[PDB]
Amino acid sequence: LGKDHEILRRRIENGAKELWFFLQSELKKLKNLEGNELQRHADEFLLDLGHHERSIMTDLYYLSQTDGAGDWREKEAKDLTELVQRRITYLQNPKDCSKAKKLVCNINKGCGYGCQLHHVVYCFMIAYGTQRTLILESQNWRYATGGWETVFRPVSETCTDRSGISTGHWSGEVKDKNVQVVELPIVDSLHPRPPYLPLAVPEDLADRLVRVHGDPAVWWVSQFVKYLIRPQPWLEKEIEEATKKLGFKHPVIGVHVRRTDKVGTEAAFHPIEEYMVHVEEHFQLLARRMQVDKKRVYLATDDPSLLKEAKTKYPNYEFISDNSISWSAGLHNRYTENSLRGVILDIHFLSQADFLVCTFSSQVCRVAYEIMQTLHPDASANFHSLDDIYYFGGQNAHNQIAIYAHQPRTADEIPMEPGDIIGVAGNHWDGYSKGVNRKLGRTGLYPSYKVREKIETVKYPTYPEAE
Amino acid sequence: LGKDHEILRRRIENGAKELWFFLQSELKKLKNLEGNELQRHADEFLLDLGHHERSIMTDLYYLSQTDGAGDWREKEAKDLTELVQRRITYLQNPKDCSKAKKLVCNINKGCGYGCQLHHVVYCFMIAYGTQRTLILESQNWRYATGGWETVFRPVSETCTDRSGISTGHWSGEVKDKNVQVVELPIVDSLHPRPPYLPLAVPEDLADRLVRVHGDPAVWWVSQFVKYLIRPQPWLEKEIEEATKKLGFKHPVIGVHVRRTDKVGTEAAFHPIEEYMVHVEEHFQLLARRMQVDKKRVYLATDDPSLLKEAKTKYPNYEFISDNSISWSAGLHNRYTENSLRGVILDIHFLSQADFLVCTFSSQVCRVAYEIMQTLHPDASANFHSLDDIYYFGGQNAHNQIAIYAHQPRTADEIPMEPGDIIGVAGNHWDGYSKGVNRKLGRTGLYPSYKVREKIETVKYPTYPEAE
Ligand SMILES: CC(=O)N[C@@H]1[C@@H](O)[C@H](O[C@@H]2O[C@H](CO[C@H]3O[C@H](CO)[C@@H](O)[C@H](O)[C@@H]3O)[C@@H](O)[C@H](O[C@H]3O[C@H](CO)[C@@H](O)[C@H](O)[C@@H]3O[C@@H]3O[C@H](CO)[C@@H](O)[C@H](O)[C@H]3NC(C)=O)[C@@H]2O)[C@@H](CO)O[C@H]1O
Ligand SMILES: Nc1nc2c(ncn2[C@@H]2O[C@H](COP(=O)(O)OP(=O)(O)O)[C@@H](O)[C@H]2O)c(=O)[nH]1
Ligand SMILES: Nc1nc2c(ncn2[C@@H]2O[C@H](COP(=O)(O)OP(=O)(O)O)[C@@H](O)[C@H]2O)c(=O)[nH]1
Repeated sequence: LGKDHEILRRRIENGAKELWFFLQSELKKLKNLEGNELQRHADEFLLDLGHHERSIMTDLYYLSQTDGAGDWREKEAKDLTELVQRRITYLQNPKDCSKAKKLVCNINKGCGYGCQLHHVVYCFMIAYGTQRTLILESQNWRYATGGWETVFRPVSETCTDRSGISTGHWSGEVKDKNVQVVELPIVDSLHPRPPYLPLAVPEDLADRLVRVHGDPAVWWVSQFVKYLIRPQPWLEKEIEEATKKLGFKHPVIGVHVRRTDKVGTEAAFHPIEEYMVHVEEHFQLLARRMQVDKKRVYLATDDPSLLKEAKTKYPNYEFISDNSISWSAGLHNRYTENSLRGVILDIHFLSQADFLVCTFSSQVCRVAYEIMQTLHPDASANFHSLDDIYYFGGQNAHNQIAIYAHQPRTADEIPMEPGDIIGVAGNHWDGYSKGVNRKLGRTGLYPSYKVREKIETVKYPTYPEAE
Repeated sequence: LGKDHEILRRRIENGAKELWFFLQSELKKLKNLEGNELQRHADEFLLDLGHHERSIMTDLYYLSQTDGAGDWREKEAKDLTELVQRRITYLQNPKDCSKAKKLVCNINKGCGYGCQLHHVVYCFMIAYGTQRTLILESQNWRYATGGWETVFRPVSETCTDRSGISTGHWSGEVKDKNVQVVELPIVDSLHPRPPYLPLAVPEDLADRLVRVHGDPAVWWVSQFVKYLIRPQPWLEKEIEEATKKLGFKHPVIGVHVRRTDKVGTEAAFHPIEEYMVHVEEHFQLLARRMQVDKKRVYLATDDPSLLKEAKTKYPNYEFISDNSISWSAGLHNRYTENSLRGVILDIHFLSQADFLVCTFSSQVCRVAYEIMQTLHPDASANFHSLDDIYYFGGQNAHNQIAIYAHQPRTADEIPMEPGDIIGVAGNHWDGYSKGVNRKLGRTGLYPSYKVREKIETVKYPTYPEAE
């Protein structure tokens, strides 16, 4: 056993104890306070708690690194990426294009870019599970009528032709076993649904993945995103240039303020302070472990009036942003090639950030979060969403398992017994989550710490000839 | 890397987050409450926090065990114990008694048993550091005129004769290099003081000790206590007998309520509820990890009237206590052979307990704490003292090092910069400790989590001839 590992574990153990002493002590005093005097000490209480908590969280990070834990996790996460990408490449490049089995996907989903991109990932996962090579029809793309290869490398190097001796619409893996080319519709109307869907992970990879990653469902998704967004040489250049011109350097926290048409339809308005309290909170955390030259925030928004307001309210923050891209995100100009390349860059610099604050209700932020997973080993915790937790549009039921019994204090809370299956709908970022105890058919609130993630696996193809 | 280790590490990391979310949420609500409504929600808050906190502490225990950590820690602590015990035996048993160098200790220190026993340990440790065999003059012992061998095996099997060609009082290890027999006074008057004192640990053992133990200073002390309290055969039997007769079985929490003459002179009165709130708290922690048939408490006190009061107020508790021993511990009868074996037995069963609640100001509880260290690997945390932190009467200055900067909010608090040496005076068990910033000569309070234990080492004999 490692000496540093033991010293850290004990320091974490003690930090929780001294925190518990501190909580009981100050709360006992708080019960005897009123009005103005109450609020001052309550605020001072929260101030001391923040540092105390971040001190514990810092040691928890150090524990995830000592005695080669960081080095090993980096190596193992590398092999998993290499392994999966190896299989996808093998699958995508058959020797004979005319005789390979193909699954056709059309990009023109009536929605934004992130929603459109996730439809392709959804297509890619099924083709992987069904041992079919992906053919992507991308003409008349609303962001770039030229097609997919306007910005990204083609999904295949040997088989982009869609021909085949038998073609039909999707009817199931078994029924379509003798159809060479299968046309896949969008997931919103898919019938029947196959097992090769989120949030399930490959049977053969689950054990290795959980050992490494804190949310293996996103990593499995991210591997298909990594492959898709292989840039054209000119796109790779534009990224490198924008990086230099914007002064993009670490440490930097990415922020995505989605507004315009999202407000009122799929999400709500969120003031700049709502995002920034978590940025400053995380910057305080980083300062506990490293020298912070400047507090950098890469702002990505479809509200161009925001950047000036952000600079004013936060003078000690260097905001890295391309305000002309924010204008390209406008509604009248959204579906053009220039706006497409703008959001691609915004997502890129968002994913490169050391931390990501946003609303996960927006498809835009979810992509940057997923791409972030391909850049670090187990980057699953490096975010804070203002509303929704992570999901994937069209996923199978996200389920948790109750580990501690809960008795409802109000009618808004549901009771839980250990073993009960809880269908989670989100986290309220206040200690409680909302869901339904499937056992009782009751929907309500419950303590977030009293449940546990139920990881699902699916018997995927392992593509051993890819080695 | 171990799979369970990572799952636990992630759970602990997340559990702290959800606690922080829970804290910020509920505290914001409390700022708008007064009087009865405030205290109701505040007390309900504390209840949720208690369970929430203990869940994290449970995971920390599970983390200290997975992937062979328990087996390895036990083996390494076994080797350390065996090694030290191996070395002590060699020192105490020279072939030629008349020619061996000896350190003579007189047991009749004007104080209680724990203080008297600790005086011998103080004597024993110096004899170890100076490569002298310990000679213990124990006749006219206030507890047993027969001497040390009334209850315990003699410290030596070959050399208990104090004869020697040269004898003199303590003047320092260097000056006494050619004095065969050196008479050691009590630590309260020792001049000059040698380095072989608490809380310093042997140089050659520090690396293995820190890897295993959370407070190696106590473990080093316990090794000399373990050797000393080897029981005479009649005592060894009675120990086994008392176990059966009392129904002593695990799980059990030991409690030591020292009163009578201690109040007003060296400590204060403490109600039974003061002890019992921590028992119930720790039993709830144990209940999270094991089946608890009955809540067992081994009560040890010199107040025999207490057991009735304790049984009354806590009907669902099984109180294991020998009320006649509490009576034998009475003031008029305290210094007799029967009372001696009573406190020896109380200390024994206290050390056997899974947890220890008491006042560390009493020498009695400190012994039970020290003996506990010889029964488990790193049993240093299985306690809660109502007043003093652990100390050893006559120790060199207990020092800590500030690791986080503190700015005084009041005048009662001291400022701290990282690296500052803080001479600690105690822990208030409320988030704050009391001490002196040696750098500034300022004494006051400071957050307990912002400091770190400064471990001290001292070149001690390796005693290779023993292996
Ligand atoms: C050889 C032998 O056994 N000598 C005993 C002698 O040591 C006892 O004195 C007590 O020693 C402890 C420990 O002292 C060490 O650590 C101290 C930390 O400051 C150093 O200053 C010192 O040099 C040693 O390294 C002291 O903590 C005790 O003082 C506490 O209790 C007395 C009352 O008896 C009180 O007046 C003091 O102010 C102090 O109070 C404690 O303070 C802490 C923090 O504020 C509280 O959490 C805790 O509740 C308080 N405890 C109590 C009991 O009030 C002693 O000086 C001596 C015991 O009387 O017996 C000798 O045999
Ligand atoms: N460049 C840029 N474009 C954005 C930003 N926010 C929204 N947009 C545009 O608005 C579209 C929103 O569509 P979508 O990706 O499906 O995600 P949604 O926010 O959940 O509707 C994006 O595709 C962009 O074209 C932003 O921060 N930067
Ligand atoms: N059997 C028994 N004796 C006790 C107990 N508490 C105190 N005594 C007696 O009181 C003495 C106190 O002396 P000492 O060990 O130096 O510790 P201190 O006076 O509490 O600091 C002990 O040695 C016992 O003889 C107890 O709980 N059980």
